Amino acid sequence: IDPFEMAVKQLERAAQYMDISEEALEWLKKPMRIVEVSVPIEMDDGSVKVFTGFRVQHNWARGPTKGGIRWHPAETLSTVKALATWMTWKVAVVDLPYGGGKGGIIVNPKELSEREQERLARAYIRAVYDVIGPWTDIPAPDVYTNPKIMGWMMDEYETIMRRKGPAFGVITGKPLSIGGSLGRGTATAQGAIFTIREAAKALGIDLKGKKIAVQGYGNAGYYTAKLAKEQLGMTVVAVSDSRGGIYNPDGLDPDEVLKWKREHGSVKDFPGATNITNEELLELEVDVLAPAAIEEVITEKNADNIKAKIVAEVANGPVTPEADDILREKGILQIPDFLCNAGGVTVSYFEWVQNINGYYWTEEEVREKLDKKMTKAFWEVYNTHKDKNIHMRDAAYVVAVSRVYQAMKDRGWVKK
Ligand SMILES: N[C@@H](CCC(=O)O)C(=O)O
Repeated sequence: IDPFEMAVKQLERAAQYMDISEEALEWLKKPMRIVEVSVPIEMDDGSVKVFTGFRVQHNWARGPTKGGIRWHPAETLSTVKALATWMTWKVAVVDLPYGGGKGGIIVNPKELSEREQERLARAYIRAVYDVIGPWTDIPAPDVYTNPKIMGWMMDEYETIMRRKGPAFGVITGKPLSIGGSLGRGTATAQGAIFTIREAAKALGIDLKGKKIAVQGYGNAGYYTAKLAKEQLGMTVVAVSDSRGGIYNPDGLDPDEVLKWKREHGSVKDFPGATNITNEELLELEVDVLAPAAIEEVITEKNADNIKAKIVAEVANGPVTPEADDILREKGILQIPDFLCNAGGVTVSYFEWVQNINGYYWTEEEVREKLDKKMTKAFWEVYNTHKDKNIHMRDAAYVVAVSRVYQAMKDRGWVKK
């Protein structure tokens, strides 16, 4: 099972639901540019090691491509291509003037020192400089990359560019000291919370006082639970990590659970709470369930047991298509993954706008703009869901691919 083949299959199953020409589909099934480079760095012991780096630009009909950089030992070209393809639809569904992009280096950064990490970031920029830029390709943080590496990459790009333009805007997720944007740390969770609120409004539910269960307690899951409790007024009854789950009918305080996890490395054995595991955690009687962890967690094995009225897929592809079916005929509103967690890329777009313009916004302005963007995206996807009587993930694919196809036709790339 190849990641890129899965992405192409999903695109074809989507195209089954819309009027798109075969030449446009063939165009969309292939990345428009793939760059594979050697990334040589000098190790701390004095030797030179060469790493493999990627930069895939799937499509740029709608504007400059956008996508993060992953530093993973299991990184492959096919994974980067699939993620760039998904980034295209992610920026299209939330209506950004972006295409799809993705980069990566096959490296285990946990065994690299800080100096070696900086050398790796600078060497990656020196290798891929010719295909990136503020108006060509804007990288961002991803798995095992963080704002510190983003700042190193921006500095190297500015050094090569000789400060002839907005070098701050070449890469997003930067520290606030150098062109960073406010509200970027809790972007994904804020977008997920906005989508959950709109979904509840669509379903006729006032979320104040009902239960939410969150799986995965990284930055996405923890902030999802926290913002749910404050903004949506819901009760957080269950959380879990890479070890096990903790459940409390009376409600868990996300700050205390985060303190527990930091102190002991796991959320397990939290005071006044029943210790459980992920598999039985997935089926608590809650109004909202937010899987925010590893992929492929809801499957036909346990899809029928799911009892959440709203499922918000913060993670990337937590739900299999079959589970999508059973969840649909069960009567449950699923927020598609690349619509639910599109808040991060939206706030990255806001950061890029601030960098390009040279004028920086406040927390309130970023928050309000993100609210409007995410509300509009959710409502367009839901209206397509109603009108075409398709699954809501298929509606998200219809919206995104329709936008990209229109942009491609407008440029004259495809004549039909
Ligand atoms: N990668 C995150 C969610 C997606 C994102 O951060 O964009 C996770 O697996 O929890």
